[PDB]
Parts: sequence; C-alpha cells; structure tokens
Amino acid sequence: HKSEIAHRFNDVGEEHFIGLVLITFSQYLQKCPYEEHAKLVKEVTDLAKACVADESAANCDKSLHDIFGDKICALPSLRDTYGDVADCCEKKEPERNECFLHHKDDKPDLPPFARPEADVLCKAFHDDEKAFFGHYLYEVARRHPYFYAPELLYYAQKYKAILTECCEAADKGACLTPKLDALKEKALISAAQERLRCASIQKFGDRAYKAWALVRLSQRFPKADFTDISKIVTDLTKVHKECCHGDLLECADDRADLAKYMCEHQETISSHLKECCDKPILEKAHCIYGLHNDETPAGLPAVAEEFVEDKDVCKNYEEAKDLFLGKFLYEYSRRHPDYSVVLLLRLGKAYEATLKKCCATDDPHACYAKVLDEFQPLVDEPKNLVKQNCELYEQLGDYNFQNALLVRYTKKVPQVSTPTLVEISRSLGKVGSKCCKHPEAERLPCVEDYLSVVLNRLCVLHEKTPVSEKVTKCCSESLVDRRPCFSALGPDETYVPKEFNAETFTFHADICTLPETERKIKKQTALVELVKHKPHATNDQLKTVVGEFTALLDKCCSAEDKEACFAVEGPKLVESSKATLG
Ligand SMILES: C[C@H](C(=O)O)c1cccc(C(=O)c2ccccc2)c1
Ligand SMILES: C[C@H](C(=O)O)c1cccc(C(=O)c2ccccc2)c1
Ligand SMILES: C[C@H](CO)OC[C@@H](C)OC[C@@H](C)O
Repeated sequence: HKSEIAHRFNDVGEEHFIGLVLITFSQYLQKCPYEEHAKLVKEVTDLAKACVADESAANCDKSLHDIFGDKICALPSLRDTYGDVADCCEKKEPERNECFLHHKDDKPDLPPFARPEADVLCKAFHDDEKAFFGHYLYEVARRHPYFYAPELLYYAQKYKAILTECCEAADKGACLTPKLDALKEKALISAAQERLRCASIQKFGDRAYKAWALVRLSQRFPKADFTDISKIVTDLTKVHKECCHGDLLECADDRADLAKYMCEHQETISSHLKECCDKPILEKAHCIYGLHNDETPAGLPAVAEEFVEDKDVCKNYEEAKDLFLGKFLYEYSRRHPDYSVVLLLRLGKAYEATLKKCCATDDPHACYAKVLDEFQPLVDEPKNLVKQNCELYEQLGDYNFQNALLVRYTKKVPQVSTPTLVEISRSLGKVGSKCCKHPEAERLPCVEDYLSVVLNRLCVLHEKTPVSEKVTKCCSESLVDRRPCFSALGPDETYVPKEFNAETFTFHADICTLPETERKIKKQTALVELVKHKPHATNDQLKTVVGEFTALLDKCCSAEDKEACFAVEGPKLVESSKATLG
C-alpha cells in the first residue's frame, strides 16, 4: 500500500468508494451544484481505477488530501461560487486541506430538503437508482458537513429498503411518509450525535471524546474487560477523528475493520453481538453502533473497595492518572446502565476533583471517605428538571411546549439569532416527544444525553458569529457542564429590547405557499421577535398577538387579493400589538 487511493478502493470496494468520495466533496464544497461533484467523483474514481490496475501510474503516490485538492483546484468554477474557498488553493498541504475543513458550514444557505410527492418520488427511484441515491447523498451531506459518513451510506440503504416496499403498494404516501419521517428523525439525531463527537475532539481534545466513549461502551458491554473496552475506545477515537476531519475513506475502512474485530471477539464482549455479526457490513456496523446494553455481570465487588478503601487510591491516581480514572469510569459506568453518559462523566470529574484536594492532605482517606456518597446531589439535580419539564410537555403538547421553551430561551439568550432560537427550541421540544414516554428510569439518560446534542448544535451555530457572552461561556467552559450552565441562566436583565419593525410581520405572499410545518416556523419566528421586543410581556399577551398573526395569515390566504389584505391588516397589527403589549 504505497498507493493510498488503490489501498482504500480495494478495501471498501467501488460502490462505497464512489459514495464516500461523493460525500467527501459534498461536505467540503456545499454550494457547488450536483453536476460538478459527480464530475469530481468520476475523475477521482477513474484515477483510483488507474492505480488499482498499475500502482506505478501517475498520481498513484499522492496523499488522498493531495488528490482531492488537485481535483478541487483544477475545477473551473470555485472562485466565482465562493469568496474564501478561492483562498484555500492558495495554500499547500497540509495548509490547503486544513483550509477546506475550516470552511465547512454548519448551516449553509440552502432551501429546505425538498420532499417531492409520493408517486413522483417513487418514479424517480424506479427510473434511475444510481442517480436517485447520488442526489440523496449529495443533498444530505452538503446540509450536514460532519455527518458520520459510513452511517450516511447506511441511511441511503435504508431509504432504498423503504422505497422498495412502499412504491409498489396500493397507496404510496400512506405507506411511505410514516417511514420516511421515522428515517429523517433518526438521521437527524445521528447527525447531531456525530456533530457532538467532532466538536468534542476538535474543541476539547481526543481525550474528551475518549472519556465519553469509555463511559458509553462500558455501559453497553459491561462483561468486557477494561483492556478490551480500552482497545475499542482507541480504535473508535481514530475512526471519529478521521471522519470528523474529512478522511472518509480511511474512516470507513477503519470502522469496517473495527466491526470485524468486535465480531471475531464477540464471546468476550457481548452475547448481544450475534444479531449484528450475521449482517452485511453497513447493517452490521450500524447494529453495533446502537446495540442495546448487555446485562451487568453478577458478582462484581463494591465500587468503594477499589476506589475508596484500597490503600493505593492516592498512589494510583498520582502515578497513573488516566489509567486509574479510566478504570473508575469503566467500573462505575458498567454498574450503572441507567445513568446518562454526561452524568457519569460529571461524577468522574467530582471524584477526580476530590482526589486532587484530598491526596494533598495529611489524611487522604479521612478527606475522601464520603466521595461516593457525595454523588447523590449530582444524581438528584437532573431529576427535578426532567420531572417538571416532562409534566409541562405532557400538559401542553408539542406545539405549545416548543412555544414555552422558545419564550424561555429567547429571554435567557436574546442576542442569539432568531432562526437559531427557533431551531433549538423546536429540537428541545422533540426531546419531550422522544423521552417523556419512557419509564422514569430510562427518562433521565434519554433526556440528558439528548440535551447534550441539542445544546452542542446551539454552541456550533453560535461559534462562528458569537453574539451572546453567556452562550460563549456555557459553550466554552466545559463539555459536561453545558446543560447545568444553560439551566441556571435566568432572564437576561442586561439586554436592551428591540424597537418595533413594521417589516417583521409581513413576508409578502410567499408565506401563503408554505406547508403546515413552515407556517408554524413562521409563527414561532414572530413569537421570538415579539419576545425580543417585549421581554416582560405575559404568556397570554404573547399568545394574543400571535393569535392575531394566525388571523392575518388565514385572512390573506383565505382572501382573493392577499396583497390588499396586507395594506389593511399589516400596520393594523402594529396597532393591535400596541393595544395588547403597550
Ligand atoms: C400558562 C401555561 C402554564 O404554565 O401552564 C403556559 C406557560 C408557558 C407557556 C405557555 C404557552 O403555551 C405559550 C404559547 C404561545 C406563546 C407564549 C406561551 C403556557
Ligand atoms: C437545559 C434547559 C434549561 O431549562 O435551561 C432546558 C430547557 C427545556 C427543557 C429542559 C429539560 O430538562 C427537558 C425535559 C423534557 C423534555 C425536553 C426538555 C431543559
Ligand atoms: C448507487 C447505488 C444504487 O444501487 O446506491 C444504492 C444506495 C442504497 O446506496 C448508495 C450507494 C452509494 O452505496
């Protein structure tokens, strides 16, 4: 393997190679049209093929970054399409590659992912599968420039499974949509989980992600020994570092090598692996990625005996910190399948901080004897929040619960851009729908782990154009304390309210063309803007002025001439709003 391109082509096979290269280009160049990307893919794939034939062929010895780079720059369009991706080809490797990476956009300016009509969609699918899935991987990857690439391949396969079933049946849409919405929601959660893994590695270092993986894998495979869970964490950290950095072919090859390793060792890892290890490669790794927890081995000693009683606690911590704190996370997490990963990391942090304090005293055991008892308040803190918010979710339902959170978050961090506030509050709402229904003991980990990915999305959206200082502080001070940090924010009483824009409540007629989902987004946008104008208004005053947004909408979109309805109701809403809010 002196030729990388040949080595990856041979390892992943033509079909995945082509998909991974398409995703690679789609993530780096999110604005470029499909045609350009398919050209680059063929050019790279032709080069791959020339090298597999004869490793001595021209460019066969380049790095994958060189090859992607040399194909990108030779392309006619880029400098006109992009201002600052013109900039990058003005560097050499590794600077050139690093540059492309920093331009990845977490919210590229693109219209929503078009879901054509059921028969239309089924027709495209039968017409030309290859073109259909190429467009699919492009449209998702460009909108989610850190999506776990091997998993995006899996989603394309699932999408094909769903189409194959539904497209032939008597009603199309009726079969299709509940499945395509299930799939979309599962893929969005996948993208948000991977975005958190990349942000952990990139902002906080490999160790931030290794501790998170150690905890999760300890809980999933508690019968595995610390050595094996450690080897898996190491390999997984490498896989995610590669995928998060755009080394998609290496990431897919390494992930497939890991799945193969775990299958070849399943007896000593988990009996639950047999489900997965019988499947084809993408289903097999997907299955492993989300596998349900094994049962805890019977007969494990009391966790106090290694971590509080052993005379060598301070010695171990001082002489081999990561090994000893890793063993702490492995032992505590395997014993606690029903804690969120983040709580287990916060307990790991408290245990560490207690050792740091206690081991510098005359009597460390006297100092840290109660360390494990001192966890309970941390355990109990996320409980009260979950119970109060899940009863509010139960009572208000999705739409009003989202509204409630929208008003609460806009008052906490009112400098945040309205689209971000809307998107985050809507996501925080979906945590209610996903989590509140589970038995109480599964609720905590569901909610807490889900809130991590939603807050990380807020942090990554805010990172690029920082506008609020509390968000910068909560996002930058920790990974694991982000949720308590945001929880503790009261209303910002420092923010100067915005004065009243006429232009905020009339969006011409294009609004009349929007599906139900988008109308609600528009209402929610108006709500955020009302809160930014009048942060002290009552919930009922807010609702009223939105109710009157609901009217001016129904009115012009019930009326023959919406435009003339606009002159009559648009300012008049300026008026009725003054009446209601002052
Ligand atoms: C009174 C009620 C409660 O606490 O039981 C409550 C509390 C917070 C929010 C809301 C809303 O649904 C809402 C809807 C639109 C705009 C603003 C608020 C309702
Ligand atoms: C952290 C943040 C805050 O309050 O600062 C917040 C906002 C809304 C809800 C929750 C929840 O715990 C929760 C519980 C059930 C469903 C969805 C969210 C937490
Ligand atoms: C191109 C090929 C069509 O048969 O795509 C099928 C879907 C399921 O997968 C996408 C490829 C890239 O793995």
